Amino acid sequence: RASHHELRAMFRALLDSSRCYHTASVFDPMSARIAADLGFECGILGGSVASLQVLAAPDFALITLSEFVEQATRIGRVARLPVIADADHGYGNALNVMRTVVELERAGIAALTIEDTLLPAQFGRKSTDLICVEEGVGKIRAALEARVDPALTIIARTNAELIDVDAVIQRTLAYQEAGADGICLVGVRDFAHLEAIAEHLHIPLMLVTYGNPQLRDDARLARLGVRVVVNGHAAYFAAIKATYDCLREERGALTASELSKKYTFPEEYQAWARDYME
Amino acid sequence: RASHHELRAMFRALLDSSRCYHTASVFDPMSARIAADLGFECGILGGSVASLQVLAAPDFALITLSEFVEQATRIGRVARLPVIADADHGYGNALNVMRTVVELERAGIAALTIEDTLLPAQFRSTDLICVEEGVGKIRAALEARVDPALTIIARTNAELIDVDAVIQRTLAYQEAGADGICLVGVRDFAHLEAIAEHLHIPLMLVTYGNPQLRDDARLARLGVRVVVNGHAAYFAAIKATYDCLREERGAVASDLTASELSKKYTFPEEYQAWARDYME
Amino acid sequence: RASHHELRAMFRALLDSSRCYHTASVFDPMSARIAADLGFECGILGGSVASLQVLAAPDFALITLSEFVEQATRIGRVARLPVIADADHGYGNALNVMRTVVELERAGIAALTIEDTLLPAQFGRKSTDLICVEEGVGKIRAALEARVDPALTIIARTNAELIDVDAVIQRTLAYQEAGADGICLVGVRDFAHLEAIAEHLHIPLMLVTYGNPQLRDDARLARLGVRVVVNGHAAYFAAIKATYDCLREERGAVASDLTASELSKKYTFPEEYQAWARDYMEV
Amino acid sequence: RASHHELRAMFRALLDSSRCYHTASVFDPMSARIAADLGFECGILGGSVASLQVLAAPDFALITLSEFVEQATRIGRVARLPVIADADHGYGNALNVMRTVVELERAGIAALTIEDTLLPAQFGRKSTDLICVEEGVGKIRAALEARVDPALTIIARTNAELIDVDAVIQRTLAYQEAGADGICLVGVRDFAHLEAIAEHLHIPLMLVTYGNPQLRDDARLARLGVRVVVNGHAAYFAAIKATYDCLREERGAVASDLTASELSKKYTFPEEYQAWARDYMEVK
Ligand SMILES: O=C([O-])C(=O)[O-]
Ligand SMILES: O=C([O-])C(=O)[O-]
Ligand SMILES: O=C([O-])C(=O)[O-]
Ligand SMILES: O=C([O-])C(=O)[O-]
Ligand SMILES: [Mg+2]
Ligand SMILES: [Mg+2]
Ligand SMILES: [Mg+2]
Ligand SMILES: [Mg+2]
Repeated sequence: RASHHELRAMFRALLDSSRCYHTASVFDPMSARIAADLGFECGILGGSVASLQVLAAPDFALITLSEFVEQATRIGRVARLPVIADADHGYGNALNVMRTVVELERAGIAALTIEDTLLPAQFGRKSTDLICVEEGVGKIRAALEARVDPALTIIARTNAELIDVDAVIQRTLAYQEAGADGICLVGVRDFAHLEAIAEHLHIPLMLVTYGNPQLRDDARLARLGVRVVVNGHAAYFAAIKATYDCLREERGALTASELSKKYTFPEEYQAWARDYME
Repeated sequence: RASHHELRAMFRALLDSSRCYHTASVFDPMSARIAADLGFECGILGGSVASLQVLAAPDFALITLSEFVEQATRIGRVARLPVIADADHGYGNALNVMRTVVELERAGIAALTIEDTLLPAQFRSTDLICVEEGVGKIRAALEARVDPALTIIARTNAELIDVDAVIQRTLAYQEAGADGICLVGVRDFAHLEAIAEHLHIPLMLVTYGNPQLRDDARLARLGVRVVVNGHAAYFAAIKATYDCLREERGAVASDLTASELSKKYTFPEEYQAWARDYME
Repeated sequence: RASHHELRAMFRALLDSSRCYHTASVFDPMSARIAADLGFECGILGGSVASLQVLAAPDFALITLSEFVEQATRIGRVARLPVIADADHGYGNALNVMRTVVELERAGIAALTIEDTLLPAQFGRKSTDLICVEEGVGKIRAALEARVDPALTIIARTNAELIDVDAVIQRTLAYQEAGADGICLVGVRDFAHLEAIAEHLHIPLMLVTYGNPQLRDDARLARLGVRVVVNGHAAYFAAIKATYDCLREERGAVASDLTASELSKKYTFPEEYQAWARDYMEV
Repeated sequence: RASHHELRAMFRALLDSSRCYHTASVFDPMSARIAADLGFECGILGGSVASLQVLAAPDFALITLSEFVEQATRIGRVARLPVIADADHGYGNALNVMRTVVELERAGIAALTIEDTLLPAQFGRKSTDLICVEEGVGKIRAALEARVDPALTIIARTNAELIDVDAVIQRTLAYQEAGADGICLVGVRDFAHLEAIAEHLHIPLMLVTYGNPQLRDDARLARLGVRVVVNGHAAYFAAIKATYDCLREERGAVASDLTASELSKKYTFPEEYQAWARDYMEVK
């Protein structure tokens, strides 16, 4: 019964509240139904999980925009809670970002992130790098132009592990001024790190913590402007382990995250990158 | 490194052997990779698991042929064991059948089954199309084939119709040139034995863990090469996802089995309500 | 600028005018942009043409719902005029009909037709018959239930050619009863025929005439309640002929004397599909 | 009748002959059926034409690999002549190239081109810049590794317009050494330009000429190793103009003055895409 637009209103309501919320990992229609049934307030479609499902591949931007959108569209037919799409770098330059936004808003997603990582991996650079802030600003501005339903939330994402706090403040302030509805940060260490970045932000914050034990004080998160916390996709690795255990028993022939990692053939992709990209 | 054609050769080799093999449930790339790691000889992409994956929907012919093919294509990019696709009734009449063969063969599947169930549910029951129509769908499938190593398997339902009629159909399909026969609903080694008698092509059983059919040396002797135990591996995954999120939430979780859980999130009463409302 | 919802308001606003409208054939992004630039009020995405573009195939329900929705989706990204999708039989029973509406409404189309033709062609029966009126009413009800944006127009279509006029009036009334926003008619012979049918409908009418000279009168049509007229897909066949003639001239080959419709039919390989239908679908 | 594999052998036999062949523009199943009926030896699916068909958009790498592949798949269900796919840069880095080859091969294409253009366009940087030759070699070697059917023809494409002859010579030799099956060249000026680049190649050449009148001589081209000429995608433009002409006369509008190509460009909304590039991809 909630439409794509109504789901966007619900998400905005979470953001205007004075609490933060932990996302359920929602990657397909079954998991979306599960999350809603357990009473989760919002979910997240991760780019990493889409890449496991479509391709059994590492999180290397191998999936195409169409493939990511098919995943989102399948979730959008059944989702009764608002779903955030991790939309990587927008699948190209700022013109590709427009299309990312059109496709995902139509798929029925409640909110999406665009991040300023230089993707896909560059020739010879075994470093993960960020695009210049000027490019990043144009991508956020491009995303906001492409939006049709103004209830859609556009979250600018950056990586605070890569760069120093003063560059994170600079970029995130620039994205706020560009019109971002929220700021998403990955790589934040602890509360001192967070307070330094949160100080000059007045739009809601989204945190990708991957179960960081030094960011478990939710009351403190919320009063620093954090509304959404993402801990990762254990629920997907648990499904992979279950499938394996069942088949292994049927046959008579590693943790869950190690098992999921193994089936991405990381060594094969690592050999290709060495042989063709360095 | 094995091509789509080589996997067809490997599957034919199993059918020519003296043994019968038990499929792994293979519904996506991760599962295809797990099945091969575990040493399975062949895999099976069931229409019902595609329906849960794409739609969280019951096994009601709701997925389009393109969706079903998308699932098969994703598998074909990684599969190192031959995989059988359950292709339902071939997604329409005999001319639609030719498209399903073309689509699934290109996606890289090793064998497919075409069943004579009248799908989708007619405005009735689980009926069967006439034997003449079924023969013509099989001849059409075999025509549509390009790679001759591709195995075309003709499927019928034995649970309902009397064994004469099953003997009747399956003989006609054998006559029409099918590479093998797929049987669902066989009761026991006696019932198998009857249908098996006048057949010289490989047999495939969808038993669903039927306890009365567990002798592999004996199924083989009778001409069975492939046994499909079901899709518990898929339910395990749903349960596991549910359990992890339920723990994360601090909610207090069901006492449903992996299968009752899977069925629940298929919303079967909505679909049952719509059928009663719009198709009665 | 105009959103999928605003296009639906425009289409509703046409159906509530006292005027008749002639569709442009809108089959892809470029044709949609052409048709808007020319001032057309609405377009139609025909299933026959989707089948030409996707498959080079006759109009035999060979294309999948997904393929058809992909065509609608492409159009939806550019369309500044409202577009009607010919959704054939809803790609299955009433359960499939519901998916058909969900998919096409999400694609962005302003209106869609569900017809009561028995599809795909069934075994033995060399003619193409209609589902019983009750399966028809169940289909139409399921379509309306599946709709989310109430501004989406759901149109019930039937064939006024084979079955006698009374059987027709019966079907249309039941559809109108069932809650259809409009009726679509194929194979109306003439105004005598139309008037019989128009008489006890009060919901907007749409006509697929195929150029029928007996129905050429717009003021009259509108007074009878017709709001949309589909003349066909000549603009697609013109594209086929232009591609043929350009390549023929680059090659240095002799001219063909087939017309644009003739060339388009030829490239569907109709004889091949016929041999298969005789070989595999007749006793 | 001809399988995807059989089509590749037919393509290879063109390459092995002593003649140059002119592609038909083949962008969907009806056009593939037309080209075959007319007796064309081979066809070409242009990425530019895919962008017009899927998006009504200019050739700006806006189409996804999945969209390109769907176009190529439609064609592959009916093609009776070998079709070359213009695969742009492989839709990302060398690892994306692998997937490009996988998808188009399975689609049933006879041959594909991978170009060393830096794509998509860079924030301010320059839309026609090339990647370094080392990255180009890695992309070519990745395509060749990704190939399953050995009959598939893999062509390394470069742009001779803006870089110097010695640089084209360097890149083409290195793609030849990397094992490319052919070399495709866009932006060749004339026979002297061509002769310099052709001189140290021994694999078949493909030329994208865009009607360049300084390169019209089949015998003379074939003697330099040219096997395939792509003259452009006029046949698509003609199909657009025909649709325009038909609806406009249906409407009662005045006849258009614009050529087929002018009218096709108009409906890509070039000014809109240009304004967006200005506003979002240039320093403020
Ligand atoms: O890709 C992911 O899973 C993410 O960034 O959350
Ligand atoms: O649908 C299924 O899962 C089957 O028949 O194996
Ligand atoms: O398919 C068509 O073109 C129609 O029914 O209008
Ligand atoms: O894109 C094109 O049309 C080409 O590169 O030939
Ligand atoms: Mg991610
Ligand atoms: Mg099944
Ligand atoms: Mg139609
Ligand atoms: Mg190109």
